[PDB]
Amino acid sequence: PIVFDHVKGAHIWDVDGNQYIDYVGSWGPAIVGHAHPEVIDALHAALEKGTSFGAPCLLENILAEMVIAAVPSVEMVRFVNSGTEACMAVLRLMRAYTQREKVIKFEGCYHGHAATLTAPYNDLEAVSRLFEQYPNDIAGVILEPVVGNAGFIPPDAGFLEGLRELTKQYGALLVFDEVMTGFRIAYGGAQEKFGVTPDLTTLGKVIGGGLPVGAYGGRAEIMKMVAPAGPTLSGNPLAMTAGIKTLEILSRPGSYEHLDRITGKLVQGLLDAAREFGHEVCGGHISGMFGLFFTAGPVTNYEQAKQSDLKKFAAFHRGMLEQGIYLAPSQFEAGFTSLAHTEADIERTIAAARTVLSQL
Amino acid sequence: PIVFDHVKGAHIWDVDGNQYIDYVGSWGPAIVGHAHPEVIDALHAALEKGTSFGAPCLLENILAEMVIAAVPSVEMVRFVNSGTEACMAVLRLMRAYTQREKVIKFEGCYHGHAATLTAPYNDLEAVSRLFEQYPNDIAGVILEPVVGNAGFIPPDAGFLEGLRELTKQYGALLVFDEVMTGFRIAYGGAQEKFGVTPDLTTLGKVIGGGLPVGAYGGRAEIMKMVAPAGPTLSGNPLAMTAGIKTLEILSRPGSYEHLDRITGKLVQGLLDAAREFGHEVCGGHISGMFGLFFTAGPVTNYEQAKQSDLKKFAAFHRGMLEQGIYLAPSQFEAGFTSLAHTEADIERTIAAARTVLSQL
Ligand SMILES: *Cc1c(COP(=O)(O)O)cnc(C)c1O
Ligand SMILES: *Cc1c(COP(=O)(O)O)cnc(C)c1O
Repeated sequence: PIVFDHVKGAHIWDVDGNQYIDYVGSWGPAIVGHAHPEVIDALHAALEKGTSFGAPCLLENILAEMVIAAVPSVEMVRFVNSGTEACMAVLRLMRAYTQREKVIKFEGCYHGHAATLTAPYNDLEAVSRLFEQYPNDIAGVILEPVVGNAGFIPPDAGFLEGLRELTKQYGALLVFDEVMTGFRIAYGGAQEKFGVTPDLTTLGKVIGGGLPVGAYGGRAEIMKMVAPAGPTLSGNPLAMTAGIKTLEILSRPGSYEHLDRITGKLVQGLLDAAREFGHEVCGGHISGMFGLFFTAGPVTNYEQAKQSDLKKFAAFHRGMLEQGIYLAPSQFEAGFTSLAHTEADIERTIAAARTVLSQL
Repeated sequence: PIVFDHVKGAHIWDVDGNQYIDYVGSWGPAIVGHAHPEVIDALHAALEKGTSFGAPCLLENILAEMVIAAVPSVEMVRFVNSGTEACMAVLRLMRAYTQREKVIKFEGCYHGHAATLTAPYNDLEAVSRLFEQYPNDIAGVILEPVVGNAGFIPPDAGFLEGLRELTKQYGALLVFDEVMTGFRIAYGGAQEKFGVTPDLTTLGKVIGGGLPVGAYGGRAEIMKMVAPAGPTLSGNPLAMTAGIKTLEILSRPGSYEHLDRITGKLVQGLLDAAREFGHEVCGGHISGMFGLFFTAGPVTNYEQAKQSDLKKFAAFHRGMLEQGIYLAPSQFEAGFTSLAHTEADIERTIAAARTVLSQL
């Protein structure tokens, strides 16, 4: 039951007056730090033109071109109200485009809240088998290119390259869900970082600068199908104003190198500190996204993540909270660093970690 | 393709510099007028504490108690991210509570985007029959107490009283969806205005003051079931800040009388002006919610609404746009007036209407 008062930079203050160091980021968006002054200013201005329109505005476009420019696969993009909604648009789209019904998801992936086949994450064979069996009926494969909702699970070597081989081979689409990895893993998203291009991509979190928003885009020939007649829902103007400022900041020199730096230090420290006291653990980070499981693992999929000792985590979590550190409450949510986080912030976090871990 | 620049009061300005009179309200929320200065101020302040927390805050409570106080059925309330989400929470809830699976919806109703039975709106018999047939398996009946997404269709005499008779009679719940009618039809919502109390209610639009938000509430014994274990999703703090200010304004003397006044004048004018030129039409308003169908009707249900001459409406709509009036583009969306609308605003709207209608 922890109740916030305000947040700013890499910190959070609660109703009792406790300051913490944030490793949640409002669950993704806060990549340039909470209450960034330039964003806040942009908003004070925008605010005076209306919190909400219900119809489109020029901001949509400015953002759109920033997005198209930043993400490879994206040649055309559409904005909606949430990432969930974007994932739904994108599923309707795969199907209309391919004129096929079945879609492949991975167990552990989260895209919001038989025509579905699932497989386990990082399992290139199981997928291949689903195609061998439904050669003409898979519209596509949708996934988080880096998993953040089953803990933090990166893609194995060749996994995404494999997904792009099969989809091509069977005339099916490769859809990436980058609501979370978008602009976080890299400016170009995970697609750009791993140099694999899907046919469609979903976007959100960061691009709303902390306000709710979503987007879907990809190859033009596909997106053209989103036309007047099959298949009020436009981008909130404040959300766009914040999205635009946020990306501007991110595209300055040093951003992504900074995230990598602190997050490596952080994950590594955490890993050192647990093993400093005989705990079996493993984890990692990519850019500003990270995780640590209480198992030796490693974890390449959800059933493996479910190996984690939840009683330890619970304890660690509660311990870290008293040490002035705010980590996601579940072992199955990944962590996030921001551009506000300082190397000093990270050491304190490690200190905390050691203090806490040397008592379980 | 009409693109907004800014909105304020009862007006909208587009990217070409055209001012219009708004009868959309950002599809519901803008009841006290676009960009209300007191709301805007409240937001400038709130803004500086963070656009988004991801966790709860005191504002949730302040709003909650304002809501409980305002809506009868609501003894306990929970906030979520959208009205859609609230409708989903509420459907999970009906079912857990009753330990039954089937739910009754009406054809024409919209609650966002066999365990479902439908009936036609205002059809008290068809419902009764569904119970006679599934006596022990209806969790409840969910409806818009006033319909705004099939055009504007109010409840017939005895309809809601009938729904409250049957639900009781068969141990099933009566759920009102007041995402739209909430605080618009009356401060207490349509439930309070028609003096019928459901077991559960959903809320949104207005209570987010133009930012996205949702809520569900009702009898305490039911809500207690929303507990730690079956069945990040908290209210955005800006949304709450705006919701709170918005209701404060609404609870000042004169608000709802003002809405009734202008909207009657408006609907009536529109009706007079069409018939002034031999068009078959009908419609009405309740408080700041109204509609006009191009059929003689009357319309008590969706199939009846579907009688409307869409080619006329289309023409009227396009005509009104050139006359500086902004009505919802579909015959099947209801209209909305705001506290900013002036009697002058309404006459101009009628003038427009006459000019336009005397040319089809
Ligand atoms: C949170 C999340 C979503 C859901 O998006 P909302 O903006 O919360 O609707 C979708 N995909 C991923 C990968 C997410 O993390
Ligand atoms: C728009 C609307 C909803 C959907 O709520 P969102 O806030 O748009 O998710 C639900 N019920 C009614 C009656 C609505 O008008």
